[PDB]
Amino acid sequence: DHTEITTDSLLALLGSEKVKIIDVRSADAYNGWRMRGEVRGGHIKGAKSLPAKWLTDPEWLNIVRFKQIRPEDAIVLYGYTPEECEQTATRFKENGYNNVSVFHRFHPDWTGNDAFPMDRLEQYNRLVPAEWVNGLISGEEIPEYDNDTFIVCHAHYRNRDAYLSGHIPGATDMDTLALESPETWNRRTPEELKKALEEHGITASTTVVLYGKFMHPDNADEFPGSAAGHIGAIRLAFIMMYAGVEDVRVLNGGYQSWTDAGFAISKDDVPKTTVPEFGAPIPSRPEFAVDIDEAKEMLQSEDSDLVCVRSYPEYIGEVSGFNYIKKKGRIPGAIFAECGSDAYHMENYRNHDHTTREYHEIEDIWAKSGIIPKKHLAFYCGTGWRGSEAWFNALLMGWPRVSVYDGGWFEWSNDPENPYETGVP
Ligand SMILES: */[SH]=c1/[nH]cc(C[C@@H](C(=O)O)[N+](C)(C)C)[nH]1
Ligand SMILES: [Br-]
Ligand SMILES: [Cl-]
Ligand SMILES: [Mg+2]
Repeated sequence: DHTEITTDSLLALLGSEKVKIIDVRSADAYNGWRMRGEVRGGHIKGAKSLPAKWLTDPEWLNIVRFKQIRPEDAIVLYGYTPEECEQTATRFKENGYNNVSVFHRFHPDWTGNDAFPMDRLEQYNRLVPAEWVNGLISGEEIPEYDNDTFIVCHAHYRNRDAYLSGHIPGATDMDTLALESPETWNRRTPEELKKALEEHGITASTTVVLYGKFMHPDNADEFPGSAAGHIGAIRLAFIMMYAGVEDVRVLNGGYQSWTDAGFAISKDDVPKTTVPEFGAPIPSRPEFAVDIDEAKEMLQSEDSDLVCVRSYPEYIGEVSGFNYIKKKGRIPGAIFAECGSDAYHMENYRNHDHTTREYHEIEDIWAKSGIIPKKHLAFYCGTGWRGSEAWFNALLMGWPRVSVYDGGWFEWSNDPENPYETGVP
């Protein structure tokens, strides 16, 4: 039936390839959130992330095999309690994984003893869990927060129904058109950004928690981006951090994470409180956004490289990805980092619950193509949405020189004098 591994045995196996240490806690605890008040947040060094809440996913066995977890591997599960990994161990044993052990002493033994190595997402407090947002709006004391004023922002693209059909209590909505211009789909000018943030009640010293709602985008609609709300949320996070909002948060997973926790929702139309001054020059961090001239300079630079976060059909020129762009092709010289199925999904950068994919798997995929934190990188896609999320992931890992090429394929292909390749490489 069972098998236990002690702290002594597990420590002498952290480098072994045939053992797979599996963290069954939440992805937010995996990244470094001290969800139980532990003195050290994060995961055991070398652990893979497989939250036990995914056991209800009928694709659980495919998620396991997409993580290269093979039946001949020595499975080592752990969590906050050994009872957390019991239903996952049985789930493995019935599917042919006969070598399955459970590590009992991750908390407080492994966490409360510095001799045991742990790892965490370097900027994890920017990727907040649902419990953190609940305590924030409830006035309760929470870690990783020490501010007076905050604003929860529900993001969407010309679809206020996404906000009115159910949102977080006290939350105000923000159309993506408040921060990006429809003529270029780039960030707005500083004066427009200053005026837009003030009429939403955002100052430079205001903590902004951003999130969106996944509403199953279909490529047959007029505005599929009106259903990819959480992508626009991270897209708005990049713009605010570019503008100068010093403390910007993102609810990991979006509206799905709020309802999964079981918290109350509101359907009210909360009015916007206005603030008279933003209080900081815009943009305060202009290095986060590059334009077309510097993007062309980064292609020929040995120190730089562009990252194409688009789908494979767009990359080979089969489709343009959008119903308002007609030219198909790819920018020559960029490194391909596939986002997923189409222009409104991020399968390769997300779990099924829309939380950010295990960042180690993101680093390993990026590393195989030469995408490393030593370079100055500018992520881009069609118009900057999918590139903003890829940039946010690299920002969360503490990469020192990452940016977004706002123009993307939209601005690039609009100039006939700009080159582009097509077809399979
Ligand atoms: S990178 C690309 N993927 C989605 C979006 C949003 C886009 C759309 O809805 O097509 N705009 C909101 C119009 C910019 N950008
Ligand atoms: Br989304
Ligand atoms: Cl491209
Ligand atoms: Mg743009």
